[PDB]
Amino acid sequence: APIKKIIERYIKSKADAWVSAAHYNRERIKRGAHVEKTMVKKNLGRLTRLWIK
RNA sequence: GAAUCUCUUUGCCUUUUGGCUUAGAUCAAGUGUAGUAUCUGUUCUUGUAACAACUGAAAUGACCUAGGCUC
Repeated sequence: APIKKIIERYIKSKADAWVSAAHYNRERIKRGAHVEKTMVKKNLGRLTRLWIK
């Protein structure tokens, strides 16, 4: 239980950090604000995944 | 009773793994794109006799203190 719980919490944290980041990236893309091609691709992928979820 | 050895079970053991990213990407393409670099064979290359002169070289080793004669 405890170890598992801790792991869960950290993955939640990661998600929070990740999802927010993705959102930010998307916003940037929408604007037209020096997005990296690779970064944009990642955002597209990540965002797609999020949508699916 | 004490010493030791052999086997079995439990505990202990890699009853199996040292990262992240768009599962990293793709199982497709008359490709495009940028750069970096030089080659084929065919040929040139006097004799005879007489007189004057020498009779012989080289190798390493035997003597003496690189040099000097002998074998």
